[PDB]
Formats: sequence, structure tokens, C-alpha cells
Amino acid sequence: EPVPAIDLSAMDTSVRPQDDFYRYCNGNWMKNNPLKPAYSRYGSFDILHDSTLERVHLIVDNLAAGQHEVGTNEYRIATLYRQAMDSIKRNKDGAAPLKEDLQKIEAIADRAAMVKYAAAKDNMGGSTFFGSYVYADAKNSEMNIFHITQTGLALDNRDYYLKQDAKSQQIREAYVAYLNKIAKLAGYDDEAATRIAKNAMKMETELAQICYSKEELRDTHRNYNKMAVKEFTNKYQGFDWTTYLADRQLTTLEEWDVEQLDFFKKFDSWFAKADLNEMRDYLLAGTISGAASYLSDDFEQARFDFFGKTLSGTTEMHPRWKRSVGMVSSFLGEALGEVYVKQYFPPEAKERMLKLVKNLQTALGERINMLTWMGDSTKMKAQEKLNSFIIKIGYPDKWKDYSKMEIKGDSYYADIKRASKWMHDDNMADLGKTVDRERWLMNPQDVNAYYNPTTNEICFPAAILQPPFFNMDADDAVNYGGIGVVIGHEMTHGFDDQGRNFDKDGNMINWWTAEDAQKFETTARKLADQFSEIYVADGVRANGNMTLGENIADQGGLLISYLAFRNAAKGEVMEEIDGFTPDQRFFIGYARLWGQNIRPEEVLRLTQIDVHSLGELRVNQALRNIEAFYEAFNIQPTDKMYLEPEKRVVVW
Ligand SMILES: [Zn+2]
Repeated sequence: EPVPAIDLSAMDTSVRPQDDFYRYCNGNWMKNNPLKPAYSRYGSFDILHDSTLERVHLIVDNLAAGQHEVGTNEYRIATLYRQAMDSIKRNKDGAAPLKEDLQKIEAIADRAAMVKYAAAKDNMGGSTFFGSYVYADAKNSEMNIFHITQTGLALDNRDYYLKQDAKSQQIREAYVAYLNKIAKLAGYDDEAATRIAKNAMKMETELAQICYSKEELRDTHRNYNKMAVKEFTNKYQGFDWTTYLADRQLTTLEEWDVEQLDFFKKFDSWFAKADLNEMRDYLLAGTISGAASYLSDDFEQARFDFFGKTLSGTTEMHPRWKRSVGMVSSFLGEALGEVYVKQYFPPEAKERMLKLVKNLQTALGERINMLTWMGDSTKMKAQEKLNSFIIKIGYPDKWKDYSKMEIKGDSYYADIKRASKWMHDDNMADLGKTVDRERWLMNPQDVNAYYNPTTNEICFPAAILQPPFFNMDADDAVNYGGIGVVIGHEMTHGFDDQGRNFDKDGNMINWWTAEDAQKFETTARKLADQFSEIYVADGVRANGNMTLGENIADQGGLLISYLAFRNAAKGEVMEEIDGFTPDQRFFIGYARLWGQNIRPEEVLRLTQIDVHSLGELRVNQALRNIEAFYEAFNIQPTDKMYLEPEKRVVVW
């Protein structure tokens, strides 16, 4: 049964599109769908996220319906799911599955044993004091190398630990109370629970101080520092890297990528000088917190009170199956994804999507060649890169081998650690081997898409090829406004403030003249400042620097897909549908992707942690730089969407 191209009932026609295009296209849906207790936000995207997750739920119920042999993927999935859903067993076990892990931390006797403990835990997939992983060399994209990265913080953005205003201090104290509660639930007395929470926050705050900001983490060249391992470790011996690497079985490692180099220089003296008891309590708190979703309901409720009620504003938890399905999809996603495509993905969608992608690619080449600010040399290298895109649609051509993953069924938490151990070992085995450029970094059932610089690939999972993005019964204008913009957005990531640094082979090599690079940086700075002047809440501005790459990609996707849409329309009589011109339907279909309600807590949280602008701004601000949108709705200077021409910023 065909799905309507545009859900007209979501539109609020009492709002002029020239004044508030977001609420013209979405306002009635927003009025009629106040957020339910368990949702921090909801709207077009989350509707498709939810409907796809329910498909995966049915797939899990199908695989869990039989009894299978150990060592089959069906057994792995069913056994993780069954244990996650067994509330009675999880509640009877309580904190007992955690006890040996805590005793091992309590037994750490000196700083030397602290180093060996970090290696032992990182060998299981942990990130005890810092991150590490194996992935392509940014300067040799055919080779896998070892990378080390700054501490991962529980609140994500380091600013949570530092910012000096009332709301920030309140959040910090609520986090400490969460640590106190789970320490009590793990069996510590009142005095120890207070001590652990206080010391853990102290230690994590000191690490946050020496971390890079979210903005600085996006700087491509700043966060690549390849060197001989021993050149660094001969000099910085406050943390005993030689013992750590030996216990990681990495003493054969000649070179590595020290991504946040100034973090590790400061970590050298922090680790040498930190109080041993305080470091121990930091480890206890991280271990309890990392287990809080895998034990009894008390632990999940304590975690919900902070990460849900406090940080996101929700008042109830989602049904148990949603978290359980999400968990199996994160560990065995390609096993689920193979079933998903066989059951739900029609072959005609892949063929039509490939035609659309090739149309967008042609339009991007046309757009670049028509630029008047870019010289001929840089244009030619830009054409070489866009002609070299790797295009991945629907699903991979080979499926991941999960045969080494040991799932035993003794306890939920125990099997989570085994699945995590498998993922870690699988990553480590890539070291020193040729990079697999065909691998997917998302699953077919993920409602998302991505660009990868080190492969120059664009990837569109089966799950995003659904309405309102891709609708095989819709008119072309609406599909270009939806999935067409998504395609152009991923393509523009190859040319944003990060992607432009990588060439057609995925190598971090400069292909820009100095003049053209300076013009790009000047214009990108203006787009950052433009968004940074918009308020998202009372006294809270958008972060135009953190969202710069995504706002460039949105703008490029709008410009490229519109050109592709006009190219496809050449030589056709324009026909109005629902009284809208095709040009207008392009923009309405784009804006319908973003309609949502969102709690004020969640507005603040996403501003701190999300590189994507809020849906409202991806419509009402992004379109203010699009000449075609002014033309489609004849926007005039007294209209609220209008931005003075000298203040518009067009990067591509
Ligand atoms: Zn993006």
C-alpha cells in the first residue's frame, strides 16, 4: 500500500513558509505529539528509528524461538537476548557478578601494579586511563596501525567538568550522587561510597582538564602524530609505557599514532604524581558504572535517574526489549542485518538508489566546475576525488565471521564481557595487515548513513531507504529533497573542513593551492560564526564551531541535490501536486525530515555532545543560505526567514 509523498496533516498552514518554514512543514505534527514520558525527543527520524527497531525485535523473536547449538550465531543472539530479558535472574544475582572485578582493583598495591592492571583490562577491550585501537594510517590508507587517544569521559564533553554556572554545577553534583548510589548498590558502606564518588570525580576532572576540547578534536592535522614508539617512550616515563605495551603483547610495535599528543605529554606528569588511593577509586567507579546496565534493576534505575531524568528530562524507562535488542545489534549486527535485508529490503530499491547516487555525483561535479572562487588546479583535483567515491548501498557483499565469539549463558554481565573481548581481539588482529576497504562501519538495519575519509566511501544502509527519505511511490522532487539531500550531505563530507584534507586514495595529502585553501577557511569561519549567533535556548547559543562540518555538509547536500533535481526535470512540463510547485516540494520534503519535539534538558545535552545542529536549525537556519529556497517561496526582506544577502555564507 503506497505511502503518501508528503504527510500534509503534519503541516501547519496558519504559519507562513516565509516566516517559519520549520513549523509550516511540521507544526501540526508537533502540536499533536507532545513527548511521552520515556522520550527525550521524537519526530520524523525517531519514528523511522522506532519502526525499524521493531522489525529487528521481530527478527530477534524469530531467532530466539528455537533451541540452537552452541557456536551458532542463532545461539549467540538468543542467549544474549534471553539473559538480558531475565529480570528475575538479574535481580537475584544483584552485584555478585561484579565482585571479582572489584576485588582485583582493590588488590592493586602500587603504581607499577596500576600500569599492569591498565594493560590487563585494556587487553579485554577496556580503556582504563586512555583509548587505543587499530585502524588505517591517515598517511598510508592501505596499512593498519596502532593509535592512542585521550581519556574517554563519562559526560563526554570535557566542559561538563569545568564550566562555571549554576546548571553545570548541579549536573556535576547529580553525577557524584549517581556514583555514590551505585557504590552503595555494589556493597560499599556509606563512608566508602562517599570516598569513591568524591575521588573518582576528582580524578576524572583532572583528566578532563588535560583533554582536548570537542572543537580541537576535529582538527585533522592536529590529531595525527605518527612516530617511532620508543622516541616517545624513552622521554616520557612517568607512565611506564614499556611495561604497558609489553603486557599488551605489543613490544614488537615500531611506530604508532599519538592522536592527542599534548594530552599524553601532560598525562606523563599527571600519572607519575596522582595519589594511588584516588586513582584506585576512579577505577572502582568506572567499573561499577560500566556494569550498571548489565546487573539488577536497582543499578539500571540509579543510572536512569542521572542519564535519563537529569541529563535528558525523561520520566520513565523504555520497555525492556528496546535496550536488549539494541545490545544484540551492537555485538552481532551483521548477523541480524543479513536477516533484515532478506525479510525487508526490496531489490528494486538498491537499483533506484544507485541511479540517484550517480545523479548526485554528476551534479557535484557540475557545481564544483561552476565555482568562481576556486582555481583550475584545485578544481581538477576535486573532480578526481569525487570521481573516485566508493558507493555502498543496502548491505555488504560479504558478512562478518562471528565464529570465535564465546557466548556461554552463565550470566548476562559475563557474556557481555566475552562479546566485548571478541570485538577487541577482532580489532587487534588487523594490526600490520592490509586495510579492508570493503568493510561496513554501520549495519544494514541502522537508520543512518556515513562518509569515511580514509576510504573515500559513501554508505547508505537499507534502513535509511524508507519514507520519508526514500519513497518509491513519491514524485522525484520529494525524493531529491529527502534521500537526495542525504546523499549530497555524505558526498560533501569529502569536502568539508575535515574531509577536504584527504585525497582520492584516502590519504591525508594536501591537494589545495594556498589561495584556494585560504578562501575556503575564511568562508567556513563565517558559517561557524553565523550559527554561533543563534540561540537554542534562553542564554544558550548554538555551537557553530562544533557543528561546522555538519552544517557545511547540509548546505552542500541541499545545493547538489537541488541541481540534480533540476537536471532530472529538464524537458518536462512542471506539474503542481497538492498545489505546490516541484521546487517547493523539494524543500518541503527536506524540512519534513526534521520535525520533532525535544525536552529542554535534551536541547542542552545535544548542544554539548552532538556535532549535528538541532533539527529546527537544520531547516530554519540552513535554508537562509540557499538562493533556490528564496526563489521557491519568493522570500522578501520583511519575512522572518530572510537573511540580508551580504550576510549569507555559501561554502560550496
Ligand atoms: Zn554528517
